[PDB]
Amino acid sequence: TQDEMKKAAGWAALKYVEKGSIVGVGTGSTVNHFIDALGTMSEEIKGAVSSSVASTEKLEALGIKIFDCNEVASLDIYVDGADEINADREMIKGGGAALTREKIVAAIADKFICIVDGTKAVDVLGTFPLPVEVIPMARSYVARQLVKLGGDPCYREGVITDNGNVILDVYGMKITNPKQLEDQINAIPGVVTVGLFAHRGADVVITGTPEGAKIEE
Amino acid sequence: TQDEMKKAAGWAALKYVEKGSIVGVGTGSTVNHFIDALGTMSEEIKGAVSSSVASTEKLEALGIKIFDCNEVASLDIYVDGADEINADREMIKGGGAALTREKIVAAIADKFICIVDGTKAVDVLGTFPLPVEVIPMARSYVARQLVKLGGDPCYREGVITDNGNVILDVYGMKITNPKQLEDQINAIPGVVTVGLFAHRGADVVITGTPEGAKIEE
Ligand SMILES: O=P(O)(O)OCC1OC(O)C(O)C1O
Ligand SMILES: O=P(O)(O)OCC1OC(O)C(O)C1O
Repeated sequence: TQDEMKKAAGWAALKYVEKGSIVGVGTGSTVNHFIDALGTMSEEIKGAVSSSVASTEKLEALGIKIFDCNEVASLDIYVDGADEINADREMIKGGGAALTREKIVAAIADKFICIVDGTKAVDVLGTFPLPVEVIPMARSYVARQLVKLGGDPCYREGVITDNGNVILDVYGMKITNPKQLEDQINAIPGVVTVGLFAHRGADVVITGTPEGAKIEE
Repeated sequence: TQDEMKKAAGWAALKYVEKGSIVGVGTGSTVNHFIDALGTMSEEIKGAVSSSVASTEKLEALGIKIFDCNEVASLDIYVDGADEINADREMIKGGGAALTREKIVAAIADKFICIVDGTKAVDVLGTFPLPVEVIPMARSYVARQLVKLGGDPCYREGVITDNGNVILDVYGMKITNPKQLEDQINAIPGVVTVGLFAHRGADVVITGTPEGAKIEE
């Protein structure tokens, strides 16, 4: 879409931010606009936890104390974009970010504010490929089992996660039953994390549309 | 129960391997003895996959070609033991060995052959601690989720797996639906693997008795 639309929705996520708390912050262009909002709130919060390398650096551009996940028993909210989001507020995430890091911070937070532009909502999940983080020794075997589920897994060659794991991006599933899909893949030895955000979806969906932020809750 | 029982047991699995093929090898007192068996008919064996450093190196000094999981579609068999195994042939594995490679080598293998001493048959799994491998940034999270499930998880402090993750050994559990708890465990974000082989269990169960080994095909 446009960055003026990303902007709005990012700015709208600041409403949900409780005076004097540690804030869960994801990564990305829409997310960076939210961070600007928070910079207007550096003194009236405790800190911030981040699932992003770049996000951590910007939070430390406004003087916000970072915590790591092992330091808090909970977050109030975690604000992040998505790659694809359905009417059921289940997401495909982690296509261009730290999948594992994002799912952990997300499961630990109380509310999950999804801030998006016009182009993230889909009818059915799956055209945007599903990222699957895997133990390298299990890649082939996990690839076979995904072909078994109706996908076309593609080895994201050239890279590894910080964990030192590989990524299979799975093209060409029509993901009608996302809670059940995440069980199946979750069920596969070798599999570290699947980017299906279906069991813990968005609690609020804050979209940015040619006429402002529109919030769903 | 005894180191001769182990040895009668790991030798008795020897009858399960064939010519020109590739063997799955675990680790443990009792597989050693099977590794001790495997050498004698090394010439007819294409070579081996294993899930353990010690076995690998012992098979190597034997002139047994090692393969990796990325080279194969399948393995006729996996010989390994267990920490616990129930009447339903479900096992607690990886208190003692490399949880992730075992669960992975077992998944590529058609037939799992559990070689065991008097100490391994339980009726209800859970006395021997249940290993769960966990991305470190998630350790307390996954641990709060483990409590909910009637669990007392205990960080195995001072060590990590080859990839940099921690271990949580869960005590106090009465595990009567294993496939369920595995389901549930594979399902916390930050979990990497769980020491429940419940979906995929022991096909053959090889114990140690006083004279020969009881076997159960
Ligand atoms: O050339 P590209 O793919 O548009 O790269 C720039 C951007 O990368 C992103 O994740 C963006 O949201 C974005 O605008
Ligand atoms: O009695 P524990 O504490 O389970 O440890 C002994 C052993 O457990 C195993 O799986 C073995 O192969 C083995 O020798």
